[PDB]
Amino acid sequence: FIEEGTFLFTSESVGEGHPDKICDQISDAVLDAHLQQDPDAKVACETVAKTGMILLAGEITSRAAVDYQKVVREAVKHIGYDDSSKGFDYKTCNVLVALEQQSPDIAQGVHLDRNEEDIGAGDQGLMFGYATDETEECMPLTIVLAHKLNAKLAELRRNGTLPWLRPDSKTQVTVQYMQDRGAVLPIRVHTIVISVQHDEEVCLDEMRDALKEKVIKAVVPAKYLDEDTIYHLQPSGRFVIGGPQGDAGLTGRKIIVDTYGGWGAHGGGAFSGKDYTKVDRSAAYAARWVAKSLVKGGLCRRVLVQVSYAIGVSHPLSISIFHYGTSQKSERELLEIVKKNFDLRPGVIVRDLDLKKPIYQRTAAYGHFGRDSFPWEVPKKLKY
Amino acid sequence: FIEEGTFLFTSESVGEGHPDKICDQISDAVLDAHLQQDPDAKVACETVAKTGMILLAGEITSRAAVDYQKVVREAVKHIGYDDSSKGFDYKTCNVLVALEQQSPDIAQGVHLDRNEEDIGAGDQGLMFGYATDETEECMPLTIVLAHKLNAKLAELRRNGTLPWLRPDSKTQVTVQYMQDRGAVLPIRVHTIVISVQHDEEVCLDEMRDALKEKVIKAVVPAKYLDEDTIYHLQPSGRFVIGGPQGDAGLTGRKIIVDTYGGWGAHGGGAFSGKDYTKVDRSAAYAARWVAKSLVKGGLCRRVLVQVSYAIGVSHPLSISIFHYGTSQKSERELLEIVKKNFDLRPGVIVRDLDLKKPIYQRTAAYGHFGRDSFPWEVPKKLKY
Ligand SMILES: Cn1cc2cc(-n3cc4cnc(NCC(F)(F)F)nc4c(-c4ccc(Cl)cc4)c3=O)ccc2n1
Ligand SMILES: Cn1cc2cc(-n3cc4cnc(NCC(F)(F)F)nc4c(-c4ccc(Cl)cc4)c3=O)ccc2n1
Ligand SMILES: C[S@@+](CC[C@H](N)C(=O)[O-])C[C@H]1O[C@@H](n2cnc3c(N)ncnc32)[C@H](O)[C@@H]1O
Ligand SMILES: C[S@@+](CC[C@H](N)C(=O)[O-])C[C@H]1O[C@@H](n2cnc3c(N)ncnc32)[C@H](O)[C@@H]1O
Ligand SMILES: [Cl-]
Ligand SMILES: [Cl-]
Repeated sequence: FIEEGTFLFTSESVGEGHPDKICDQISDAVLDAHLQQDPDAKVACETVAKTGMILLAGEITSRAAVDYQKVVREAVKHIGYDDSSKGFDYKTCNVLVALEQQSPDIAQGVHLDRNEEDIGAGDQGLMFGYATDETEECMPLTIVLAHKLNAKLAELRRNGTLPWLRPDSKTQVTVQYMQDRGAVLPIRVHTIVISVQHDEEVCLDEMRDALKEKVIKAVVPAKYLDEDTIYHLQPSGRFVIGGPQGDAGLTGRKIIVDTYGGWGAHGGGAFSGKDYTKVDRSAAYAARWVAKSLVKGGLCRRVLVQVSYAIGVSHPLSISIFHYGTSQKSERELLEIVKKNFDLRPGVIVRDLDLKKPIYQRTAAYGHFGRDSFPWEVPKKLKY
Repeated sequence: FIEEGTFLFTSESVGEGHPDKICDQISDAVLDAHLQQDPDAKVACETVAKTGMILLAGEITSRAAVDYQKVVREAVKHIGYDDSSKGFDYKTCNVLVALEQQSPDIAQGVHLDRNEEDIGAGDQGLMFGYATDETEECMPLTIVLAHKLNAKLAELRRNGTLPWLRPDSKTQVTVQYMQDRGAVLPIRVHTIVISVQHDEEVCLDEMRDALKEKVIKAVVPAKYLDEDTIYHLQPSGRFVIGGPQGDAGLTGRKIIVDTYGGWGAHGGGAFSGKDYTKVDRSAAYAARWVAKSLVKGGLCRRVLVQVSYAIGVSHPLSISIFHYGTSQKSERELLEIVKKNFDLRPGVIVRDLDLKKPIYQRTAAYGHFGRDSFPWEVPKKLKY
């Protein structure tokens, strides 16, 4: 039963060994390796994963000397794919590279002979930032719980207490919310899905019991779970084949997992493998920073920000703020506050958010937002 | 100046030769080729494009005998990449294939020994459908105009009137809207961006003049354009290198272009290269069908629908309808109407929307929604 004024919302997350997420992490390991040697590296590194194969494809212009074999294989090792029995092995997989320089036509139109603050956007596009006061970290509970379920699986795999676990996993959480003057209040968890790759020996009942008792109960507060919560645990019945062997991975195929779990809005751009001149990442990070600053500044409880760019043009084409009815300020007033406090040119975002720093591999699993006090998660004190 | 009660929104689109879109079209050409011979083919075909290369990667179990070289090259020919001078040539590129059977573990958990109507979802995930009465086709004007600008470029390339054009293009449209009791009314076009690949001989002024006079004016009604509309036409200054040579392409990297241009919501799943058992596509198509049926049925002016699944489970885990204040019915009443009129199991969607038919390549440019009276665009007459 859904009481009037309440509603359901669902988000998902995936683990570090999910094949798409493998690709995001490798793309960002490559980015970080370049940035460690050349803070101004121009990087657009896609990764593709299938059985036995990591392929890097894209465009990099950089003064760095990067050992792609080592970078790729160390990222896969970190994830946990270290033996043919698990379906993938960093020691013995194929690493292919189809990397060229950045197009000179892009370079000339974006950054050649431009003052850093006045570099053009590296592409056109639209980006959104979102924040919600329903959790301290200003993220939707649906996505936070989904991420934490995957993190718990990785924790119990790595600590050896559930040694039948393997790195590829997916989770999904449906929460019922109460409307509260434009904001939302979580009531209960309606449905949880967990699927995780596993060894050939463990049986379904052992896995389902462990997923409930050692994963869900260790993550989701009991106050949100009741006798009617629906659990779909290993619903396919068998998930021995996994990782890239089970399903091809590509960079930028988990963009909703990377952001807000379907809340807010999304402009379509992927984050991983891209340096700060690619506004798909830098402007989305800055828009998150704006949104979170508006909420933590007490101006909104819930807020969406849209920005957009034209390739070669530094300033956003427009900015808009939607507060869901949760501000006493008007949309015009909030925009004025944002314009007075933020400069969303990529060549200024880079300074404010320290986006030449090689921290990107850390962003590439468990969402880019709501964790670890990255610069875009530290609210700006607003003057108005 | 933005009057209170009005706001800006931006969407983008890309052309048929945009490298990500090339990949979507190839993935769906492969799907269609399989379905022409085996309506029950299980297809999960990713495409990757870089200079000189189309790679197919993924999982296909099918009784069809498909000539991947021919299918790929004919799709690239159709797009218009037919000479080294354009950066890519269907006759002479490399076509690599890394395709395996569908994982038997997925097959057993999804469809093996299951009645078709009771096939499980091919994955977990969340999907949204959206419709808006602001255009006859029930799509956001921002995205419709952006698509039409790309289509116009392709038209003028193919008819030889702008022979300097090449297949890779991007467009972006910002519209100012009036709020209208939860619905939206377009007022004016605020900013247009167009970038299109071009030959080495044509100059920037000739291109910018043509883009305004022969493309924008031929697409965007004059009533929406005024002396303050901002035009960013060839803003990078030079776009001779393009297609995969300029920028790697991957399937499923234009998911917001494929859907609502940022309006509504998105669950993250990509459409192209996937048969109907992959709910990322079938359930999103069905959710669009539901949303459009609610609007065309006079129950809403604007509506968002969320559904979600667990792998192996046929019925959606939940359904929710949000009408933005544009229905006299409650959310409970709309849900009741939807449940009485629709069955969102994938093995029923396939019948209602005829999803074994090989029409998918046609969906893979210019958006999956709002055009050509595909089955999900033909509203269902609702009984209640
Ligand atoms: C006074 N008040 C009214 C309110 C209405 C509020 N609300 C109620 C909703 C009810 N159902 C659904 N269903 C899910 C759907 F099917 F749409 F996808 N979504 C809602 C959303 C919502 C819409 C789009 C997105 Cl991306 C995220 C959430 C919402 O914001 C919340 C607080 C309120 N306070
Ligand atoms: C009485 N009434 C009130 C209304 C408010 C309405 N509205 C006003 C908006 C104002 N600004 C923005 N800015 C863009 C942003 F920055 F948020 F991304 N978005 C709005 C949206 C909107 C929110 C999320 C999404 Cl995906 C798409 C559109 C909206 O729905 C529309 C009709 C109304 N009628
Ligand atoms: C279900 S697969 C997508 C469909 C697949 N490409 C096919 O050929 O049917 C998407 C993700 O689900 C997970 N997955 C893979 N095998 C699975 C299985 N046997 N059971 C449950 N989930 C699985 C992995 O995380 C994988 O990346
Ligand atoms: C700008 S590229 C993304 C960045 C690129 N990977 C890099 O290395 O900087 C994204 C898309 O923009 C378009 N594009 C490519 N070259 C361009 C140019 N010189 N000017 C404008 N747009 C261009 C193509 O549609 C391409 O797929
Ligand atoms: Cl997936
Ligand atoms: Cl792009």
